[PDB]
Formats: sequence, C-alpha cells, structure tokens
Amino acid sequence: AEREFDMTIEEVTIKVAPGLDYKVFGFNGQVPGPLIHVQEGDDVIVNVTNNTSLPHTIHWHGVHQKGTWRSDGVPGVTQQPIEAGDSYTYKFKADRIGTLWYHCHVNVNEHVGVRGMWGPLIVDPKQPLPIEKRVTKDVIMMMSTWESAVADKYGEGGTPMNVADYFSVNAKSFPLTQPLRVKKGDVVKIRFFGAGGGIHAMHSHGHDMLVTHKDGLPLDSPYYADTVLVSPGERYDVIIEADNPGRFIFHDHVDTHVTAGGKHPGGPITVIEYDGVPVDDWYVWKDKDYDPNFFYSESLKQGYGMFDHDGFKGEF
Amino acid sequence: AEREFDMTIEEVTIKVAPGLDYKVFGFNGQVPGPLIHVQEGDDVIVNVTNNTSLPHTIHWHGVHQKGTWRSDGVPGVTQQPIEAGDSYTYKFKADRIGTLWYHCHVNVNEHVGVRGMWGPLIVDPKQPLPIEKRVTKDVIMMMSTWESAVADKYGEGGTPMNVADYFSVNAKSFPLTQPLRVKKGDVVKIRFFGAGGGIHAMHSHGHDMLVTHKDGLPLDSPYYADTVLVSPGERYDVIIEADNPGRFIFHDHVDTHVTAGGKHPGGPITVIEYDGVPVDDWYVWKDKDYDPNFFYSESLKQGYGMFDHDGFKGEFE
Amino acid sequence: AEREFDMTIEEVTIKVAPGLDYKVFGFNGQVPGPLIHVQEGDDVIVNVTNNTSLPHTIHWHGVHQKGTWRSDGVPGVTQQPIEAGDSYTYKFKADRIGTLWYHCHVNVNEHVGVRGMWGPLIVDPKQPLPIEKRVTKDVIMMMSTWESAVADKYGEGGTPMNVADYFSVNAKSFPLTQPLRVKKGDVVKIRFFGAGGGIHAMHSHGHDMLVTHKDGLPLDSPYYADTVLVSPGERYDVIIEADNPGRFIFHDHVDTHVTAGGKHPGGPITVIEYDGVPVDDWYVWKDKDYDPNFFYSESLKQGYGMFDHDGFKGEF
Ligand SMILES: [Cl-]
Ligand SMILES: [Cu+2]
Ligand SMILES: [Cu+2]
Ligand SMILES: [Cu+2]
Ligand SMILES: [Cu+2]
Ligand SMILES: [Cu+2]
Ligand SMILES: [Cu+2]
Repeated sequence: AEREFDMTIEEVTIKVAPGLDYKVFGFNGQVPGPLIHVQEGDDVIVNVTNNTSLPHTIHWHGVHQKGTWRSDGVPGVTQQPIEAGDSYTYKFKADRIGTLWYHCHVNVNEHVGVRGMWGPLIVDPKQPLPIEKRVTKDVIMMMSTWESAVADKYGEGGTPMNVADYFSVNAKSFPLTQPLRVKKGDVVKIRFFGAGGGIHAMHSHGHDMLVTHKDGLPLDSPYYADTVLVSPGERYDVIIEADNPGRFIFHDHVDTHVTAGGKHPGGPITVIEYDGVPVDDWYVWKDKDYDPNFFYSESLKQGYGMFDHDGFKGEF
Repeated sequence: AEREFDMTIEEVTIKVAPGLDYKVFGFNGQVPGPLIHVQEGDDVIVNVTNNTSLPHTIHWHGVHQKGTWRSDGVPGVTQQPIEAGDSYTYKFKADRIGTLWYHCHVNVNEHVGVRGMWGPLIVDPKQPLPIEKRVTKDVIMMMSTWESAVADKYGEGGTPMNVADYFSVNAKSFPLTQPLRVKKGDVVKIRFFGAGGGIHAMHSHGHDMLVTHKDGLPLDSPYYADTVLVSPGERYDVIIEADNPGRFIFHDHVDTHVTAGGKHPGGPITVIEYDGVPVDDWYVWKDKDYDPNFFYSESLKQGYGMFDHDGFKGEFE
Repeated sequence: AEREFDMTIEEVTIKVAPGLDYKVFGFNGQVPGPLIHVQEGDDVIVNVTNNTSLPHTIHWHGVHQKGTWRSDGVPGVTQQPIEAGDSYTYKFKADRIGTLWYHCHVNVNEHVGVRGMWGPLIVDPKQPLPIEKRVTKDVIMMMSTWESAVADKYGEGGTPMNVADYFSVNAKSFPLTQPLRVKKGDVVKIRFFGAGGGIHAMHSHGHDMLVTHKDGLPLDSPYYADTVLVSPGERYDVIIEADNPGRFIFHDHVDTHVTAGGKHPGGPITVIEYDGVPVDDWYVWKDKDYDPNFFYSESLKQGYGMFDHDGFKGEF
C-alpha cells in the first residue's frame, strides 16, 4: 500500500534529566521522532519541511533505496541539503524488513549525537518468525548520550573534545524513564537501537534475552544473552518470556553510564514490573506517573503509518 | 544440595600496579572476590556481613531469581541497602547454568567501576558440552579499569569526568599479573568477564579460541576467534587447544589499555607459557614468583564451595 | 612454496587529513604497510631492516607460529627488539588461513596506535568458501585513529590522557579517502581491520553486508548486518552484492568519528560509486583524483607476494 506522511523539523527543548533541559531539532517537535510503522513492500512518501534555522536531511537507515538512491538523504552525495524553511519529498519502497530507523545526515556528529534527530522505522515482514507471532508487547528502546556543556548551544557538540555526561533511553535519564510493565505470560519483543554516539551494554535482571535479529534481519542461529552490547547504528531484537514475577531492573551495564552529570543513579535504566507484585514503601517508583507508550508499545498496536507521542514533545 | 556460605565486605588496600595501591571494598577482603562454585539446581544461601563504612548489596548477575526476586540485590527495587555493620541473607536456586558473577549494586559506577566489588559464580551444568568434558584447565579472567586520581578516596570516581589510566586482569596490571602455565595436550577453558566499566579486546597469540558460551549459555553455533571483545556485564567462555608449544602473550588489544599511568608496558597481559619450552635469560618473567591460582585454576579443581585466595587479598588499615 | 620478502622500517611523514601531517614508522615507508599475500601452507621468510631511530618488532597477528614461536615478534617474550639500524629474519608457515595482519609489538600503544606500524597479511585457503568463488572485487579497509598533539614527536602518544581527534580508513580521513568504484553485478569482499585503538561501526548505505568471516575464519552461521562493529585486533570479512546502482556512502557510524580536529565532515568515509550513475554538479567527489588501489583491490589481483603502493608512501 501507499503510505504518505508529512514530517516537520522543529527547534524545541526537551527535559532529558532533572536539571537538564536540552535544545534539540525534533522531528515533529519530539524526541524520539515519530514512529513510522509499515508493511514489507509498502510504498512510502515522506514530505519534510524544515522549520529550523539550519540545513538537514533524513536518511532512512536500513532502507536499500532500490532504484531510489536519490532518496537516501545524504548531503553532497544523494541530494543538496534541505535548507532552513524549505521542503523535500522522500519516496522509497519498504522492501527491507525489520527494525530500521531514520536520522538526519547533516552535521551528524552534532545533529544525531546530541540534537535528537532520530526515530524508529519498523517494517513488518510478510513472514514473521514463529516466536514473533507469540509476541504480546513490542518495545522500542533508543539509546543515546548527551553533553550538558552544549545543551543550550546549537552548532556545538559531538566532538572528541566534548564530554558525554548524561545517558538515556528514549531521551530520558532515570528516574525520568518509565517502567516496562508486564504480566506473567507476556512475550516481550524488545528492539534496541544505538541512536547516539555511545556503546550500551543492556542487561535484563531476572530473565535471559533470546537475540533473534541483528539490524532488523533474523539470525539463522539466535542465541541467549543476559547482556547485549549495542553500538552506534546497530539494532538488536530480543525476546523475553515474562515468566518470573517480580521487580527486575533493566539497564545499561556500562558503569559510567548509570550516572547523570557525575551523580548516581541516572542513565538508561528501567524496571520490568510485573502486575500483581506487592509494592514496598521504599520502592523508588511506587508513585510513578505512568506513560504506557514510553516504549511506543501502544502505537505499535494501532496500524500502519506515522505516530506522534505527546510524552516525547518538546517546548518551543 | 543446600550450600550455605558466609561472606563479609571489608575495607582493604590492594596493589594493582607498581606504584598504584588502591582502596577497595573487597568481598572477604579480596579482589576478585571469592570463587563460588556450585552445581545446577543447588539451593544457595549467602549470609553477608558489611564490615565497611558504606552501604552495599550483592546482585547475582545471571541468576534468574525464579520466585526469589527479593534476593536480586538491587537497592530501592528488591531491597533496602545493607547498611554499615549490618547483615543480610540471600537465598536462591542455581537453576541458571554457566559462568555467572556477583557484584555490589549500590553506587555501581564507583563500587563496581573502581572498588573491586565483584567475583565469579560458576554453576556447573548437569549436562556439560562434550568439549567441556575434555577440559584439563579452567581459567577465570575478570577485566576491569582503575582511576588513579581516586585511589585513596572512597566516595569518588566512576564518572565520565574521571580518567581510567590503569587496566587489569584479576585486579593486577602487568608485570604483577601471572603467567598461564600449560603443557602440550592441555585443553584450556577460559572464562572472560567484563567486570569493570571498560571494553577489552582479548587476543591470544599462537592459538585460536573456540567461543562456546555467551553469558554462560552454550552457543548453538560456536565460532573461532583470535580476538574476543568483552564489554561490561558480559561473559564469554572459550576453549584453547594447547597444541603449540612456545611462550605466547595473551592480552587486551585495545592500544591504550596496555599502559599503566601513561607508561608502557602495563595492563591486562599474561603469557601462555608451555612447560617444555626452555627459558631464555632475557625472558621478562624468568624466575617469576609464581601463583598457580591467579586465574582460580586450582580452586576450580577443589569441588563445590566458596574459595578465598590469598593472592587476591588486600591489606587492612 | 617458500616465499622470501625484504621489508624496511622507515621514518616518514604522511598526510592523514587536510590540516594533519603525521610522523610515522612506515613499513617500506608507507602506511598501510605493504600487502603480503600468500597461500595456505607457504613457508614465509621476511627479512626486516630497521632504518629508524627506535627499536621495533613485527608480530604476525593470526599466524599460529606452529614450531616457530621465536618468530612471533614479541619483545622480552619471543625475541629481543630489532634495534635501530639492525636487521632480523622472521620465518613461519602460513598454516592459518584468511584475513590476518602484522604490526609492531614494541611500545604498541604508540607504535600501532598512532605511528602506522601495521599492514595486511592475506592467506588464501587451498579450499575457499563457495561464497568467495563469486567474488569479483576484494577490498581492504584498515581503521585507525590519530592524536594531533603528538603528530610531530616520536616517543609520545597512545595513552588515556591523549585525545584521539582524527580518524581514518587506510590512513586517510575524508575527503582524502577514495571512493569504492563498482559496477552492477559485482560481488565485493570487504575485509575490515581494527588496526588502531578505536572501535568503528562500519555502515554501508544501500546494501546489507553478509558477515562471512571472523578474524579470517569462516563462520558456520553467517549473518546479515548493515552495521559491523570492528574493535582493536579484530577482522571481519563481508560480502556485498552490488545490485543497487547509485552513490551510497559507507562510513564509521560512531558519531564523534566523522569529524577531523573538531570539524565535520571527516573520518572513515567512502562512497560506493556505481559505474554509469550520472555525476551531479554538487557531488562532493566530482572530478576526484582517483586511486583504484586505495583499498588494495588491484594489488589483490596480482598473485602471491609483497606489494607496495605509491599512494600510501610517506615523505622523508
Ligand atoms: Cl609443553
Ligand atoms: Cu540535522
Ligand atoms: Cu544508513
Ligand atoms: Cu557497594
Ligand atoms: Cu544482573
Ligand atoms: Cu615499533
Ligand atoms: Cu597477535
């Protein structure tokens, strides 16, 4: 089917951690960018308007661009950049399946590294794996890093001379992340993305993960892991069988990454919270204002197209 | 079988490198912590006493805690911390097989990153791989990094603003590491752990490694490597066939990691020394003061239980 | 067969980037060092003469040194160093197949980290994979990093206290790299090397990579990837089916690595350029002064031996 979407690029500010507001270039004014969810074989048309003061593009990472290389989104290679105030239309066929993503390809070190110019592109295969047919909850986790020194400073950051001192999943640092709420018997598909410039060692307490896909494509030899290393550009899909009721923390195991501006705890941390587990008064998230779509789990159930999320929207 | 162990957490100082003494929180006053070696299906009880000035927990990394999540050892999630001077008992069934480990889960960036709060937990499968039944030597290598600026200062370190300038296997930096001594025909199982906050590219000269397990679980498709990348939290088990007599260096291939305080050589370096090879006068480790249990290989032959090692023990104040 | 080669170590200066010349110890006065290409079972002899002011060795990474451990090239372990002005002969049997490499093993943090003391060693199996039979182009990509503060001064660099601020493939930083020119129907073997001290996430636009070998040895279970993480010491061989005509960028996806001295663009970046695709006026590499052997692809067709390349030579 033909899938036509309109995206904008906006100058907005988001809250990454307590005390850290960050100026970003948000697709549809949000970080992560909108979820794009389509079927294998769909013809995609994206009309992009640049409402920022700088040039950008959108590269569709994982999309082959078979006979459509001029929609690959690389400035000086496949197109001239999209200048401030201008528009550009991308057209491609979604013939590559799985967990893909999209991001700006101008000034990548800054724009993708610290300005949040990325989002998920999920292409449903015609032939999912047997285990994928058992999935009851689909979870998107996009990891990135932030340099507090350039929080207020478009045009700076993302160099070896900068210090990445905050770390996140879906643009939040713990405790501003959200729990992953499950029920006993759930079969959870988690899609990890190396969105930023860091490496993340994602570890699930209480469960092993079956690693089923690398960069969206199914492995002939899937393998179990309790810690999955995710590096820039990569995606890994795993399955967790939710067969062990408790509260089980789930986080980046890189020691310096569980900090926020030099203090602990912070970073890419969530908790696998099973329904019906009694809540102790000392539980860190006992009074959580819950967002059920923090990992796009609700949007992933609502059909094919483009999905904004109010929780990811920044302020103008 | 029910296996009950008593462990303490102690404030001690260890020698990581020549000219680098480091204040740590050592399980039983040592880094690495004691080897815990049990069988699949055992019921494990660990009574922990905190003899330090700061709160800690023990998380059992790889242990599912099937129906025992309150023993997972995570502060503010599964328990309140073990305060200074207090005790706490962990109970869990070892139903997850393989190379596991344990570490503190309080102030992790510092306690695990630079205070040596970790040790190995080996769970023997009831049905090991055929290749594991050929093994004649079992070897534990726990890699970590150290920040010299906070060596003498509990309560600091483990942040992006600190500089990790020393590197180790089993808490020692070359030349204070020990050789891996083998003889022709040995079948060596090596278990790599990303214990600290660094990434380590472990390269064996003279041999390929058959990578057989990831995080303790056997791969359906094992593969050969001469360099295995080990990142925080991960474990890899490999097999080396010791069929090539020589002196073969075995080290972290990350260029900056073969230094110590800006000087070279240093870092996670050992040598696979074959017994039959005549020793040259210029060999760096000629007349080495040898510790046969530096990789826990002797402890791993002594049956199920918990094993301290004096080679790893630190000095009390 | 017995194959005997003569190599020197020279003090030369290479151009790594615009704004970065670098003092290096080049094998045969070039970085990367000469391609050594032999067949499984060959008896290799390399006579090395040290024409520099400092001691060196050559370690043959991946070579087992079966019955020849004294040729392993490790100072204080298998030999005393090759002192300034002296010579030394290595002899070994190439019984280990695949993508290997060689590098100095004296003061490795500096000499391999920033002085370019490395090159490729390719051992052809007597029995190649079926997949390798279809290969029409062979490509070598050796990634490394550079510290500008020590560009002029042998005896410093390669420590945690230094800043790596330039990044390269085959010792050039974009735009001084070269395109990978292919024709539709090509089957391209790419051999990635972690030659320096960095981690590199190599991402091919427009194509998936079939990962066929790890450290030169064939995987029982090959897998597709669009991003391949290459760390120090490692090699990965991949196959790309050149079935998608366009201009497709091919680069390190680690955000900070696509910079040069704090500026973007730079780093390990090439472009898969298909023959016959019209060149746009704004294409960054329009009228490029092209080197068809920048990835050793021409040398790799010339049989067994040691092959220098003028494009890699430094100046005295
Ligand atoms: Cl022997
Ligand atoms: Cu942009
Ligand atoms: Cu891409
Ligand atoms: Cu602790
Ligand atoms: Cu854990
Ligand atoms: Cu050298
Ligand atoms: Cu080697």
